[PDB]
Formats: sequence, structure tokens, C-alpha cells
Amino acid sequence: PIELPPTYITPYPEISAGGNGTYRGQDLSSGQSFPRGMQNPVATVLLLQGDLYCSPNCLATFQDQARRDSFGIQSKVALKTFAAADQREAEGRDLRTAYNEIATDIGRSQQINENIIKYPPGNHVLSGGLMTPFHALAHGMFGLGAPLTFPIQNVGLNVDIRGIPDVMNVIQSARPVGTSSLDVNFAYDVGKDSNASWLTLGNITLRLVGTIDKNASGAWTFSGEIRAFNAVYDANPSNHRGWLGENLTSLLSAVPFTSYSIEIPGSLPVTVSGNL
Repeated sequence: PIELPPTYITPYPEISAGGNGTYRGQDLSSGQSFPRGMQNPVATVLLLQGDLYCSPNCLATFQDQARRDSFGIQSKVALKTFAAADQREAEGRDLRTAYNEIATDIGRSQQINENIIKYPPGNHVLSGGLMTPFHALAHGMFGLGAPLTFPIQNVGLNVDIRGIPDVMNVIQSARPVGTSSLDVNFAYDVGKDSNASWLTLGNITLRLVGTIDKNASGAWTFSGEIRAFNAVYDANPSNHRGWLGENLTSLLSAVPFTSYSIEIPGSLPVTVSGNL
């Protein structure tokens, strides 16, 4: 979720409200390629495939597409579409709508090539929803190295302090009846809480900040926040062979990539307690 600041500045400026210029590229020679009233077929397909792509059949479906054209124009455009879509979700928009809006606009394009949809490397943000992992994947190939945000609130963390022994190690160490600073960082396998996000972040470093408070004997209440150190997306497709599978991984390793910095801002407030 996460609202996003009033002046965020989308990477896909609206141009003219509705979708019209928003996504999709420049022209060439010469407004031909196919009859002029006809919807761009690549868009037609995308539209035909929305029920699968905007669902938990997304990966299987995409996998099949990639195989069918060897990561060709259709495959690429769909991928760039997923990104735009996931972006819009992160700007608080129903994904499936956003998608159709995007597919519609590609539909107006008179060309048939891999760039009939723009990928502005700009200021991307990951929703943490369904197409997030593809958004990251997309970014590795098209993003030209330019780092992107993945707000901590969108990762799907759910951190129980009480079951990281290293933290609990620190909490339980000589103390007074009032304050005492806690600022420990620690490894954390986003997979404990989310696999979708783990596909994009693996292990990250989290940081816990606050104080604890002792009473009668006894128990104690740590309240404070968790925060995350920026991660590094490894664009090398051999690093996604788990998730993408042989065929796509192979295809994707002809295509060039640049790794990028994933910034992970925000606080995740946390309160907790334990005892002797």
C-alpha cells in the first residue's frame, strides 16, 4: 500500500488523461505497417491475455509466451507492460484496469517493434503486489542501471522480533528500570514472510531502533521501529533460474542487463514483550 508523497512525480506522466500518450513511443516511416483503423495486434493479444496475466497464472502464461517467440517483440512488450502496470498499482490504482488502459494505448501504435511501449528508466516504484517481480525483472533489462524504490511497507514483512535470537540476545543484557538504547541490525530472509518479495530481495539487512523498559522483576516492553538497508538487484538471469525456469533463463541470458540499487525507505513500527 503506502499513500506516496503529494509530489511523487510518476515516471509515466499522464500527457492527456485516460491513457492516450502516456505509454508508447515515437513514429518512423510512416503511419503504415497495417491498415490504419485496426488496433495494433500486439495490443490485441495483451488484451486477450489479461485474465491470465493479471492473475496468479501470470508466470506460467508468460513463460509460455517467451518460449513461443524466444523473448521476442510480444514477450518484451508484455514485460514492459507488466512494469507500467505494477508501477500504477504502486501509485494506488487497480492493477487490471491500469493494465487494460496500457494495452489499449499500445493498441493505438502504428508500429510493430519492441519499443511500441516506453520504458522510462526514471523514478520507478515497486507495488509489492502480483507483478512486482516482473517489474523488477523488467527493470534489470530495460532500466539502464537506474536505481528504483521499493517502500518497506510494500515488501510484506511481518517481523517477530521474539524469534530472532541475536536481537533477543541483546534485549536480555544488563539493564536499568527505565531507558536503554537498542540499535541492532540483522540479516533477514524476506522469505520468512513473503516469497514474491523474496524473488526480488533475497536476504536484506534490517535494523531495529528503540528502547526497552523493565518493571517489578521482570518483563519489558520494547517499542521502536524497523528499517531496511538498501539492497542490490542482481540482474544476471542465472540468478533467477529458480523462478523463471530453464527456457526463459536461457533466452534472457542472450539479452543484456544492468544490476541496480533497490532503495527501501520507511518505518515499520514495532512493540513487543517478554520475561525472565
